[PDB]
Amino acid sequence: ILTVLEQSQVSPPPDTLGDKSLQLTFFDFFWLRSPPINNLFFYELPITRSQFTETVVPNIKHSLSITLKHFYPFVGKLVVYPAPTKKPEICYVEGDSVAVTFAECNLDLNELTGNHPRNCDKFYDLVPILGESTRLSDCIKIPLFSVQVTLFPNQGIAIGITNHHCLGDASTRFCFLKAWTSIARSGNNDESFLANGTRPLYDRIIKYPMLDEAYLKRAKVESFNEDYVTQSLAGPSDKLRATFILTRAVINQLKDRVLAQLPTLEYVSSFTVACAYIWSCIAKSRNDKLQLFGFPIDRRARMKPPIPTAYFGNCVGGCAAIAKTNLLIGKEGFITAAKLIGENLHKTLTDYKDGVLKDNDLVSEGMPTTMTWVSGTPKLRFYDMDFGWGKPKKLETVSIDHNGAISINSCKESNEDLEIGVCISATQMEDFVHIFDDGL
Repeated sequence: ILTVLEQSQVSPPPDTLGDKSLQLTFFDFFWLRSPPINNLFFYELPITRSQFTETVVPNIKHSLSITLKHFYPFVGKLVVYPAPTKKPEICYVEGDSVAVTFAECNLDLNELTGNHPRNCDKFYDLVPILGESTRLSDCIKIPLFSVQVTLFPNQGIAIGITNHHCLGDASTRFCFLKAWTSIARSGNNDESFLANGTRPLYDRIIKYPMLDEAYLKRAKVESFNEDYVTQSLAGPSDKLRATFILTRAVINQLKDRVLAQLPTLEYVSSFTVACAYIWSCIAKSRNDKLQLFGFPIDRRARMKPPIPTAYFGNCVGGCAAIAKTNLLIGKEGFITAAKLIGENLHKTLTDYKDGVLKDNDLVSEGMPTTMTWVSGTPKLRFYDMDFGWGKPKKLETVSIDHNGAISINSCKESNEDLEIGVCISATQMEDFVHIFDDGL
């Protein structure tokens, strides 16, 4: 359904990069045991098999190769040592390559790029496995980045990108993809990138070794080698994937509702209101007991002192809210959700300002019967990633299927609209669609 056309390995150009390391911080160590991240970029273009083979295949290989010489960790590996004392790091060694799979899919592309419920498992063989680990005497090596480029004959192309979270955050991914696409768009040339582009900063400017040591202990690095197993998504499943739109106009209406009912709520944004609304739908859909809802925060600009945008690696925080489900249901529920999110976010941002870096409580206070964590930052415009065929028709974060997660991104006919991706069982999707639509 699924035909593998080529299994390739792509390296930086000959004689450009030597052996290189990148040292990691607690921001990176926090992700040691995370599952891989899987992202899809769908493009519409009337491409034949012969054309795909003739120009697309060599173009992908060539442009990625060039990009890799500026982004060495993308072709490196995560190396974790059993010694409690030798810290994990990213190592690139000459000879290291990125696995790039070229494939062909016989599904109708129009059945995948829509926003209505589609089987979550139809997407798994569009995203590459992270890749097998290398086990040596002194250490384990884990691939950080893999790619699949899938032809939909006469219809278009899906680019599947799988990465390890230790490689970097959304911002790092964004920086890489800007460079790669620029290099691609401009005919496999890094001239325009070197002149006008944003280059990664590898300077190790986050220096908190006591935090480093504490985060590693938490992520149990001593048993990592023995514990670590691959975590690829595989069907079959009854779950359905859908995309929900919150337009600028609807967001502003919801926001006015919040500001009018809660005139002294200290934090209200498009994003908190969107979260509030979807949180409320999830509460009505589950009809459970107690819920947690949270999302990541890019901390670069809130660090003391601030961290340049171009900083390579993770610099992410998070904010969470917990409420009884009964309090989150209905028109009033959305208001309560917005209140709680806004208060917790205000507190979290206040903490960062004061320089606070850190942050089984639930066994005591109460176990949530639903936990939801947002994958995504609407601020980063992945919808503009153009390899030369134009902007993507559809983005999907496929790794939300693994756990309590939804995706939130900007749209991209409009950067002020929001797209929310959900993968849930078929029984719940029916009601969820009505809940989301009717509440608007």
